[PDB]
Amino acid sequence: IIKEFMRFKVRMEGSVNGHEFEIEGEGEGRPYEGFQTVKLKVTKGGPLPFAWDILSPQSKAYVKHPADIPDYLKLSFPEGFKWERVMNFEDGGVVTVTQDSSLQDGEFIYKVKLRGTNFPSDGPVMQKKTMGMEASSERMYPEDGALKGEDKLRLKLKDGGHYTSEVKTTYKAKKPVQLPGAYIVDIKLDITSHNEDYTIVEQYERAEGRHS
Repeated sequence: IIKEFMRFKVRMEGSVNGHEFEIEGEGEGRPYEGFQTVKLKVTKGGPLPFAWDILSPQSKAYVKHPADIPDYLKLSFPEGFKWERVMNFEDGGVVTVTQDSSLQDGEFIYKVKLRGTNFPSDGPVMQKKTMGMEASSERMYPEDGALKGEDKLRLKLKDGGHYTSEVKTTYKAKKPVQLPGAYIVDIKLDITSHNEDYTIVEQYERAEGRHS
């Protein structure tokens, strides 16, 4: 069902500090090799009056797993999985995300709903002072019959130093599938291209699981 090459289609409905938008995208990659690319367009409420980098992390079927760590999110398909995310930014900004992943007609289908609130109007998010994020290591652990990740995402500030978020995510297969033990996923998300007002953006992600 999950081929060595897979396309996906994504739709996001979102608001950030009350600004409503829609995003449509098309992605592709090699699920077993742990890389993928995606192209997004802001179809409604563009240009976005806030930093793209808060939306960049909103595709876990494309993580490279060694043979001895069960690839829980791949084993969910074809029915697929849901994920729920809370991002607690250092200046009090909050992002909540829910996501449905499924497999239709040989491609992944992603539906995302996002709410950001409480970003300071003078902060780096509403003032677009971020230039992408550092590589991260998401700590994965099973709990309550689901897979959980925690990370600390480090957004790059133009003038030097970082703007940080605590991120907790829950990934749950729609049908009981084998959960792994606790492990680590090294991730690098790159914005590879964008038009001037970030209404069109291209992103490259690499993700590899490994033991602690």
